[PDB]
Amino acid sequence: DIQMTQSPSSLSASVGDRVTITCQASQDISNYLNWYQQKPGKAPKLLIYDASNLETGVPSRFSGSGSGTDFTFTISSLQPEDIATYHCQQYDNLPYTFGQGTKLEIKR
Amino acid sequence: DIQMTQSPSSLSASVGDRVTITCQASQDISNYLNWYQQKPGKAPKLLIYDASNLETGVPSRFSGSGSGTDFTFTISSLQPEDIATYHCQQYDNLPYTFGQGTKLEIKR
Repeated sequence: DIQMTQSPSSLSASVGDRVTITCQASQDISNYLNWYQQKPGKAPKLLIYDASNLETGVPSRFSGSGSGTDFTFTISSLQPEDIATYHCQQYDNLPYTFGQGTKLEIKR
Repeated sequence: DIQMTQSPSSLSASVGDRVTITCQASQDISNYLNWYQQKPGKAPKLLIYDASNLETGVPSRFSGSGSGTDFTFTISSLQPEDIATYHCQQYDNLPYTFGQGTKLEIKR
């Protein structure tokens, strides 16, 4: 299993701010990274399935970049509905694990 | 971490055959289970996000049952394109892991 570290593990941003989440992989997973949003009453659903590649239905306000070990997830247009916990997960080697989870808040 | 044990570790079924994959969680995760299809060169694609709940874009040929520890994933109409590795993931407790990974193969 490969460890994923999210820093910051929590972040508060105002509506319209660009969220910054970095995740580091313990082992080189290349660009094979998924990003998940987990909110209460929903399942953790991925926004991105390949570093930067958005899943169908997922708004373009979510974006990620990185290849190898450093990964950065950004929400360009943060909305109230984006209040959920974000997770980075690797898909290079099983078991796939999540990098804790970043608890996102909207500050005013 | 909750461990997701899958048996068979590889399963071969004919075209149109109803595949049955059993996954066992180490701890009762209730019906909170996702199913992914991972094939070489592609990212793990989700079929089911809540044990029996199929995701949008996913055909009704996939389905799952179970709650707690025992989970059964079934493909009612197996297609040649479904040749990949299937694995269950839990979302009741972190870290989220993935099941071993069962090979779906088509036998004749």
